[PDB]
Amino acid sequence: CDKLALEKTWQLQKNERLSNMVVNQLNTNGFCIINNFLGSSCSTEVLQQVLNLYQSGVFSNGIRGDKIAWIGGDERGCEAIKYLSSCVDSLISRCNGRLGNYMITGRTKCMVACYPGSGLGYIRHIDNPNRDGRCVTVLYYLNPNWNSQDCGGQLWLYPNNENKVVKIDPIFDRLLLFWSDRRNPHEVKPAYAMRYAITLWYFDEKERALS
Ligand SMILES: [Mn+2]
Repeated sequence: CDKLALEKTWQLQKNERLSNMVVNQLNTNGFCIINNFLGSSCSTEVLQQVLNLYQSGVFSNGIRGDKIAWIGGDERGCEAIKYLSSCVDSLISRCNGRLGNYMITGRTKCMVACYPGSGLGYIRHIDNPNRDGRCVTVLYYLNPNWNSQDCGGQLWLYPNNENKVVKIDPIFDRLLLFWSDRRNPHEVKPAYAMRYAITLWYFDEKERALS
């Protein structure tokens, strides 16, 4: 994994396809899935670093059954997490100006999360119900060979809070983006194996000022 500075022309063109897809799918449907976002070698390095963090005891309790650690990217042993964040930042930067009226110039740290099996999940909720500044939620999933029929842990998304449910498996190297506000209630269904993911929330500068 070459942890983005000197990408090839073919990679730039792929990256433009990705951002155009994100813009069109967020604006049209309120969410967007990208399969195989980083590739297996780089995704494996992200997962290895997440497990090392988890084994070191730095996670803390996150209604919700997750354990979390906030990673800015400059921590020892987190260079692959930093690389992930740089890739998502570049993706969002290519979309800014095209995502609603939002002015996206910043984000949270990476929220590394584990639902440690045991039937744990997160009930239906809205990430940003109260104008807290967060406009786009980004999930990066890290679970190899995950069969949700056995492992549970699907994300159930309710676009536009209507009757339709979208059931999303938390599969390795999958990126998911969705509007953080009341347009996208969602729930993490109970997990029966250790379930790992990283979340980044991107801010709308004008709303984030409020808090
Ligand atoms: Mn959520």
